[PDB]
Amino acid sequence: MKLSGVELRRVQMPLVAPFRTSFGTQSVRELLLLRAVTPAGEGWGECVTMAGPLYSSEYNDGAEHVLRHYLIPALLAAEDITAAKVTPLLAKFKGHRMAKGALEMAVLDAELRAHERSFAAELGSVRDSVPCGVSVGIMDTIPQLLDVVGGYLDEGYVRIKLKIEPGWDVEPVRAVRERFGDDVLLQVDANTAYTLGDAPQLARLDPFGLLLIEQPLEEEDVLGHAELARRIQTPICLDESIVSARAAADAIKLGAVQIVNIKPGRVGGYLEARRVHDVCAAHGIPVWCGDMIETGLGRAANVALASLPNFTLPGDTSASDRYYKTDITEPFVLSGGHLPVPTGPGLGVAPIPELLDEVTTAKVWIG
Amino acid sequence: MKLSGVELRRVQMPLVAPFRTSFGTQSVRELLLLRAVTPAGEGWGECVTMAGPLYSSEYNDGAEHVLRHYLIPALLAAEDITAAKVTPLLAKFKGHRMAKGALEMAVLDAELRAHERSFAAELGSVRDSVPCGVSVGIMDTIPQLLDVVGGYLDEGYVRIKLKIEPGWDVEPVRAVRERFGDDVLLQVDANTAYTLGDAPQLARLDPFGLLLIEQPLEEEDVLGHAELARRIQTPICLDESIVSARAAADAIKLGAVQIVNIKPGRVGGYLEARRVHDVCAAHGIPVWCGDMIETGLGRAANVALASLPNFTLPGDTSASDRYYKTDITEPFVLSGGHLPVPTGPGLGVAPIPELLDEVTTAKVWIGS
Amino acid sequence: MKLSGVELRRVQMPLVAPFRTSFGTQSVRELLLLRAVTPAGEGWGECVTMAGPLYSSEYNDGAEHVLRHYLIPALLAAEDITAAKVTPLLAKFKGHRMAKGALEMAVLDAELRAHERSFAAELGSVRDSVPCGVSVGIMDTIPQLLDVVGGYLDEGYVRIKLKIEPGWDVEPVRAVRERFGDDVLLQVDANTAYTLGDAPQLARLDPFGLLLIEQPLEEEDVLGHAELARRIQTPICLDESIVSARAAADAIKLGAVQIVNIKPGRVGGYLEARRVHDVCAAHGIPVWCGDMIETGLGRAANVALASLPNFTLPGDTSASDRYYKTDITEPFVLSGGHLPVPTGPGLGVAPIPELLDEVTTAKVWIG
Amino acid sequence: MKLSGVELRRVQMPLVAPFRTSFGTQSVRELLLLRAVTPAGEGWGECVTMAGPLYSSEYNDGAEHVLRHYLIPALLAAEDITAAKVTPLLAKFKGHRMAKGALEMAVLDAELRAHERSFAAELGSVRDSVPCGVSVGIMDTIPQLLDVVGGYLDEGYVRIKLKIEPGWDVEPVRAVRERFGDDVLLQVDANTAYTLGDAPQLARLDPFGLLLIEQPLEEEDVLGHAELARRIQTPICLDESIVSARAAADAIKLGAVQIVNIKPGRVGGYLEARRVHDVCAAHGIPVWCGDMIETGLGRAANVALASLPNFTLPGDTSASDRYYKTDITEPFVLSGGHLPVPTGPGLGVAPIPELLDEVTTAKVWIG
Ligand SMILES: CC(=O)N[C@@H](Cc1ccccc1)C(=O)O
Ligand SMILES: CC(=O)N[C@@H](Cc1ccccc1)C(=O)O
Ligand SMILES: CC(=O)N[C@@H](Cc1ccccc1)C(=O)O
Ligand SMILES: CC(=O)N[C@@H](Cc1ccccc1)C(=O)O
Ligand SMILES: [Mg+2]
Ligand SMILES: [Mg+2]
Ligand SMILES: [Mg+2]
Ligand SMILES: [Mg+2]
Repeated sequence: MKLSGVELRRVQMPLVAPFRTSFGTQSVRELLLLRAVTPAGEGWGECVTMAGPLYSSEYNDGAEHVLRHYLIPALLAAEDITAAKVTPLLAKFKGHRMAKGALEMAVLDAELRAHERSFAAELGSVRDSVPCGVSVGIMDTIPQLLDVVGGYLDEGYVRIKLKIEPGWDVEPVRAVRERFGDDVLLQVDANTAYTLGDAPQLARLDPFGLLLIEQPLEEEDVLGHAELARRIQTPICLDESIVSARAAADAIKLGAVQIVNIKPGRVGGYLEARRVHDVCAAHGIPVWCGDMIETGLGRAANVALASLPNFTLPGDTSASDRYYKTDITEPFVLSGGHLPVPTGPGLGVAPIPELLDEVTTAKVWIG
Repeated sequence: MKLSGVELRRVQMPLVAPFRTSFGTQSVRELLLLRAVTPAGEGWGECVTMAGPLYSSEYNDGAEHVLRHYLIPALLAAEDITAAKVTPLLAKFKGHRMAKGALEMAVLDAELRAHERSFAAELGSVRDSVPCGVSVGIMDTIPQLLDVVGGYLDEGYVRIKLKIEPGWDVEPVRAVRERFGDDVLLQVDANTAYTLGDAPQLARLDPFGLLLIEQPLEEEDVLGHAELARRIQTPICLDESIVSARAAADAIKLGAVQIVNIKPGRVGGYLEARRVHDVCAAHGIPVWCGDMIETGLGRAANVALASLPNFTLPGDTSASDRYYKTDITEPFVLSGGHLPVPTGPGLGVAPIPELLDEVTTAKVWIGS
Repeated sequence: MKLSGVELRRVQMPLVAPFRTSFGTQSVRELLLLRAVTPAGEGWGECVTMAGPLYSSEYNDGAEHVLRHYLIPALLAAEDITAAKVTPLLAKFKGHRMAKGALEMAVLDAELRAHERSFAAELGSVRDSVPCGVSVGIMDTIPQLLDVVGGYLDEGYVRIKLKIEPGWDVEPVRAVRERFGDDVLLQVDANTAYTLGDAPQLARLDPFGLLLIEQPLEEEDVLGHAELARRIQTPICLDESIVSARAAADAIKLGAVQIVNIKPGRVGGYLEARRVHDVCAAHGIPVWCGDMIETGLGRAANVALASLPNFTLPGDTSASDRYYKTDITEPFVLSGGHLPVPTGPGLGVAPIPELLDEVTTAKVWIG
Repeated sequence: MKLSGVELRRVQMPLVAPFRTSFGTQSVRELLLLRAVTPAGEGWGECVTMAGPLYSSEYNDGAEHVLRHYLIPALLAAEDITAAKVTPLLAKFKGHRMAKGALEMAVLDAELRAHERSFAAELGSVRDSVPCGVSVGIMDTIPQLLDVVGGYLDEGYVRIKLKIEPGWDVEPVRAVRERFGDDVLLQVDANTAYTLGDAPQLARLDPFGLLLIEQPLEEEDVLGHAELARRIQTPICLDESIVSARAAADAIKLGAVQIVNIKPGRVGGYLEARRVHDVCAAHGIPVWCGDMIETGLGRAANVALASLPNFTLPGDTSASDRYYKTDITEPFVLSGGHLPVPTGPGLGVAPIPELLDEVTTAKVWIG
């Protein structure tokens, strides 16, 4: 394809309830969307950056700037483009994985629409729907946490993940176990909030049968996680540290991880995400699909990815209404604890123009 | 896509010159081809078995049988099929990777034709052509070997691989180095002909600067290779042992391998092959494309596979005329030491009906 | 000490000769300078970013944005600032190490000036001058390389470093050895241009007695370097991979590095740089001081840093005129192959206001 | 700074209550103090030796002799002097770390006073007060132990350390746990009193949830401690073995230690101590500040050191009145379980001349 241009938009979508993590509290989701335009048709991408660099070094204004001044111009200057060629065309730019992933996603959506092929088919889907868990934030009190968890369990979510941080770990876990029992699939996520010195506190999670503890230590501390896995019984899962398939392989060989959370944007796109999946499967490491509170666009791509064979644990791809009263696409609706994999060409969904215009704060054409 | 049926044919194609390996001499290539038929269109697969179980346990009649009685029926019984779903549909059947790979190849060719998409685009090609080496058989004498190698070097092949076995290793290598010099890319391939007890003989290859030695020990002896790598300077490459992406990861972690030969049929198909490629790349292990003397059909798929980013050494996908006077497809022709990656839908090539009929020995229809 | 504000300036300084590396060619140095203002006085910092993200993910506009919107406001909101506290005050922001380092540098310069204390004394200097090498770019031809190298050797530089890349490695090295002999201190630097599959080409450097090969593989590939070190005789040095003292310790323990290049901006500042020095010294790993074509400001801080006890190989801190016809501070002048360690308070140099104004392209006050 | 001379004094300070360890009972603290005199002003150091070589090979008369005949003359012969240059000026003398450390401390106090800079600022303090534990000696009976511990807990000490030895380990620990409960921070210290053959006895401490067991085996037996860590659940802490940052790195790599007690005199001074802190932090090893029953002078320097970022467990820097009815400086007073980090120049404290004269037993001038 020849890329004619890309429209970049900033969108703001209010959340149904505030979402608190060890790095802070979010009440509105601000994001960047991309519309890649080729002579044949268009494709949509979604950046998973947030407003500030609190989860990783990338953030919305930074992703916008790098897309406008470096990444989109490199793609416009090439003759033929394909999604696979996006990686070597952008390889001279270090990092900026989320931005590159978004751009790749838009290119891939346009390419696959031209071949009348779904994301699911391109990625190697083996099932038509996927079981979905839910990620539950840090709360002000224990009774408020139990109400929220009970609510998600009644809606049919198959697994519960709790955000944890120092001063909110063992108690919320103990309380969820006391109230809802030992058969609920339960896990925790620290988003880098601990150090190796906290190993005795994290070992106090041992009796509760957690599936995993996700990213207890900082992003760059892979050996620290391997040392941590020698001191605790709960399996380690990595999120932030898994920036590439090579990073996954390294972490696996060092003993730092037993389960991997795959987030396509974090690894530089859906094509790298499939490679992470395949590296993990080859080492016997189960994977599950992460969530960055995406719109229906990212959600649809994630649901497709999550239908791959080594996604053997429930992902964080919850229904649209877990986060948004009104999505910009046709919404994802939970049915028997599952979401259906989209069947149309490309992502299988597209923004509803009037809904997208209501939440658009800015736009620019790069061409 | 519903599979309506598959035609299986047996083909016999005379080779331009006999091809001798440590497991014997071949003057005719006998193979199984598969034509998958769907309501929308057809796709071709090619099985890389030989007549008897000399390279691996699988062989032509065996592959034919398992395809007819187990693998094709399991696909005919499914409602919608995709090339990815072939693996879980056939997982209850142990082994038979080359047979499964052929079937997957045919399904993939048909699927991708329906989307007007090339094998290269599906697999993640980043280049439009690939540099090609050649594999050179065991000869009766040294002067005959040097003639053949000189000939391939004049045709523009960028790398030479020599078949070796006890009684034909160090001397042919020394002679090729003496006659053509130290700048030729050179490697050797034993096809499992040594044991760990031969480590001193294989260490005598050390001074010749070989890129690699391919599969010195038996298929199942991964630890033996890692022990061998501690006793010799030439990098170990595995072929027969690499049956899967998991096998590649295991061998890598054990220190048994530094470069991997990928053959899609040997690993159960092009989709597993891409996974092998990706596993290897994630560990810093270069890969190159192996060759099983395929027709233009397999050759086309191989050339597309060889255009992926971690194929950083020249493969064995030589021109059609290295093996066959006349191929059953449009032939691959060497140009500046390279072959072009096919651009059409699916494989980008298809059999020429009159040429295919001339070499068909037997045919059978399975399904409706 | 409270921070009153920070002035940020963009500067453009023409190079005396273009400088080519595996990631491209530079003829003008564009940089960000910081003037921190406190009630105790002013201090100067220098960011080592370039215009685009080619050496690392950080670049001038991105560093500027993050300093203005996140980092400088976090320091302005603090009740007490001391250079040591800058790190925990900015720890909530992920990455942006060069930006953080620049800000820390300016804070430190102001703080040390108030105490009439030099950078050298603060960092733990044990000597009054340091031996200096020179970094030599990729050239169009071999005879041009040998002319440049001969010229640096006549000026009295004690060590030669050659930029290398595929197609310019073994030949330039062989030629320098053939022309100038085996007693010249010689090393190479790839800036991440090779892969592990290139181990045979890099092993062809073995006979030439190189001090080291610097950063042959990509930034995130630590295990790859440890494998590389088992296949080649030339000691491995890391630059880009060494992002922190913790990264250094990890790389050392994994066998990935024998010598460490310390660049203070790359690790998030002079205080982390001293920690990298001390971690390396504790493991018996020599260090040397890297260079990012800094003005006299950065150069002065680097020369002080390079006077620490475990800096036992010559650094890349060349004389000012190796890069700039006219520096913005008093220039560093080579004498007997050495540069003198500055003796005044803080950095021991400051910009000459008229020279700085001539090269300033933009200025903003953040208060 | 040229050193004009040093006054060395011997001091004897009665303890409020005798303090029994596995190596014997102390009722009076005998120590060496140093007053370094430069043309600008003076600085105080404190040697942590005891009267005889029971804790380590160094003792008061030996430290005094080496200071007088080797160490102080080497510094007086040097034209240019800084605290950082003390190490290479004394490096030709093997060992005598506590003596070297005391001399470095005095030099540093004078240097920093001339720059109007606190120990805290020089070392890299990130907080203004530190939480303080207490070390409790071996008693004749269990009820006497429980009385003493209950008394320290009522005063607000945040952690209890028990001295242990064969015949006084499991029982005192069990009793403290039965009386005061599982939430008290509790650890033990053997001062080298066990052998690897006592692993079964030390494993009987496993059920009591101790933070650590400090130096169970002899000083030089690093591999023995790593073996011991495989046989017991209580984390191993080293004191006597950690004689340098390099020693710490070695012990960490061998698996011999999980937490490190830092004592500045033991490692050859406050500047080495900061290196130990930084080496440990880079390996994920928490540190805590040890106590050698110093006067207010050492105590002030320790409190500053204990305010560094990786001091994440409570130290043994108890209030002055834990040991001494009357200190020679302004006393450290516990407030809410914390001591305040001094804010003046240098140590931030100096001896009260009349109090110092009351406890001085001998004085000499070296000049
Ligand atoms: C669903 C969820 O927990 N997402 C992120 C955290 C996150 C929080 C806020 C905004 C985006 C992502 C995680 O898995 O770490
Ligand atoms: C081209 C070549 O040497 N191919 C096989 C040998 C072979 C020939 C024919 C049939 C099967 C295998 C190998 O690499 O082992
Ligand atoms: C002096 C030198 O070689 N500097 C950098 C490269 C560099 C060039 C230009 C600007 C910044 C960095 C290095 O050591 O990687
Ligand atoms: C406070 C304490 O227990 N100090 C020493 C013991 C000691 C007692 C008397 C004099 C010096 C050291 C230790 O931690 O080993
Ligand atoms: Mg997470
Ligand atoms: Mg082979
Ligand atoms: Mg460099
Ligand atoms: Mg002790």
